[PDB]
Amino acid sequence: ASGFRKMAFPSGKVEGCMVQVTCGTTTLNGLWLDDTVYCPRHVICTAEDMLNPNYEDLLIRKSNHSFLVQAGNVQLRVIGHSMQNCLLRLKVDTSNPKTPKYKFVRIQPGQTFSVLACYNGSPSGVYQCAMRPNHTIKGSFLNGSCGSVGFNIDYDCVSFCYMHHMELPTGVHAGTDLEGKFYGPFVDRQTAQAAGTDTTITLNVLAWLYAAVINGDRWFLNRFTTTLNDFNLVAMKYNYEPLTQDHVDILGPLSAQTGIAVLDMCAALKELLQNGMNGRTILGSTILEDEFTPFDVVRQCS
Amino acid sequence: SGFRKMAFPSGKVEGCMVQVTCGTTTLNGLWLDDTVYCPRHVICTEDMLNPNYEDLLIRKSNHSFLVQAGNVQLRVIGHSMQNCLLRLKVDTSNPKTPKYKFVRIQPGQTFSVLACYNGSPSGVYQCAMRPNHTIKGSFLNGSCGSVGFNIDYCVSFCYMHHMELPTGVHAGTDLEGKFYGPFVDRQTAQAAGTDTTITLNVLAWLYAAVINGDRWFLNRFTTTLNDFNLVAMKYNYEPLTQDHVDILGPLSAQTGIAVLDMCAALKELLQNGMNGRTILGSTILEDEFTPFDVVRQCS
Ligand SMILES: C[C@@H](NC(=O)[C@H](Cc1ccccc1)NC(=O)OCc1ccccc1)C(=O)CCO
Ligand SMILES: C[C@@H](NC(=O)[C@H](Cc1ccccc1)NC(=O)OCc1ccccc1)C(=O)CCO
Repeated sequence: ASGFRKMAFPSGKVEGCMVQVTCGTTTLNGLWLDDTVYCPRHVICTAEDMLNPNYEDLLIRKSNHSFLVQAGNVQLRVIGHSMQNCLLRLKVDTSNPKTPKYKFVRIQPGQTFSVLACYNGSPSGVYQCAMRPNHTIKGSFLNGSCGSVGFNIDYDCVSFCYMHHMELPTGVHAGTDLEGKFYGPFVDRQTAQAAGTDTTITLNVLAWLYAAVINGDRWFLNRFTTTLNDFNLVAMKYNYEPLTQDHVDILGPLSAQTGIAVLDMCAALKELLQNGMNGRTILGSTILEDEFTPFDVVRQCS
Repeated sequence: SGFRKMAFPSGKVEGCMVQVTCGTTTLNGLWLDDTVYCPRHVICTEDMLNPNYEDLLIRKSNHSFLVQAGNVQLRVIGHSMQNCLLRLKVDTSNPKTPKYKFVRIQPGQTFSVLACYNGSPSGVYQCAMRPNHTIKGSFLNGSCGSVGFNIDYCVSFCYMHHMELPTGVHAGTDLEGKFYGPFVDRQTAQAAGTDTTITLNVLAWLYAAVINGDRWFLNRFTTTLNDFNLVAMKYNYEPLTQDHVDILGPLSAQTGIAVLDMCAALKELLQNGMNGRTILGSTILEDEFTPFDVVRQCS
């Protein structure tokens, strides 16, 4: 066993759910599960509308015939519509036989998921990312990628956690869950909203340092330990998220796999933050990586 | 602003992965039409010190191979060896067979790997064939037979995984069963040679940066190819050839920045570092995006 990669879930179960939704001159992606298509509600909006849209008002002026849904080049007739928070739910007259076992999950900041980038209902690529502490994603989404989704897979069950809606002024991305509720304080209208202060996901950096040790990188270890409190006093000065006992407990399995006490790994991290990596690498990286969860590491190394 | 290395969507390949078990050895196979392709060392144990594969395969019958496609057993009705692969004929043509071709990839080129265990896909990631004919993968026990691929409109299979080398990098074959590099499927002293940075791809990534609006590193100067190679080779970069300069033609056209002018920018970056700044959000020069990747993503 060797190597460590930013790995995404295989995307096939999600590929079979992607469709195109068109309303007026706006086209974006939808998610087709059973007899329902989910997509961002701003598909119904004019540029003037975006604006200061009242979505109940804009929606009541649609019918079913206002929505063109296509799987490939085959139209799916819309037989009903409704809004749920910032999503539209379109009922179509055919069921998708490729619908996987699935659920809708609202993820927490710091958690990771795979994104299937799509344009015009066609999968383009797949990548793994993390939900930042500030509820943005550092994604890769070009014009027309709205409605692309984020997901995890436990065996044969797909947990959908993200649907893409917008790009913020800093070039980061924002998004709803599959109940249409935004992650973070963002709204689907044209206003001067901005990504909040972000932090490094400490739990994930510690996970990745465990990954390095599993992979044979130990140069950053030392003979010291720390208390949680003393660690946080240091880490917080470097814009790291405060580390809690729950996070310490989460790292349990990896500490037992490697035989390095969590607080001894925290001591290593403290040293790296204070002294840097002059100019060495960990798992080939020159920076401390924070987009692998403890669970991610356990999965990839076990 | 917002660049990610992406893998191809893996669904077309997932539909082709099966489990192949021969005795106590299980690995993955690729089921296309009525043939399953897998590493020939599925028939091996100790054998791996000096395997006479012909002889070992003499003592197997079709019945020796258990192939499992999800919950279904595919009856093996024929078997043969082709270079370092077994080809098992099965009684069922894969209903999920995509349009496909087998290609042999060149050093520096990229592909997506679908990591599989027990015939079940577990993850997908993008990687490059290193100049030393290895890949820097992530593979656990049981991953043998996992495949690498690109998709164009058509799935081009380019890699099948066979082994881990002493430094933790990975070696495998094309889909005709010929190894990339000098490696052999037996237990030797074999080791990866020294590797270099993939200059062509670093240049590609700098063009990507420019296309995306990150252009602080550009200057008003140029270099000859030879003078660039004198400098770059000191930093363990692959020598740049006139063929590589041509491959960057479309990106150079698109941006209006001559290749040798971009080489002048890279030379300054190598000789002076980034002085704090980042390129495409990175603090290092990325070498696993090809010119074709850049074009594909930025369209
Ligand atoms: C349907 C399309 N939606 C947009 O363009 C959204 C609509 C919107 C949502 C919420 C608040 C304001 C505006 N606009 C939006 O994200 O505006 C900024 C932007 C920056 C960079 C690239 C593209 C766009 C897409 O497919 C966007 C994908 O980039
Ligand atoms: C069936 C399995 N194959 C192996 O273990 C192959 C068999 C082999 C192929 C070619 C030459 C010699 C030996 N062995 C192999 O890769 O040995 C090197 C190694 C393995 C594990 C940890 C460290 C080093 C796999 O699933 C390979 C994936 O790990």
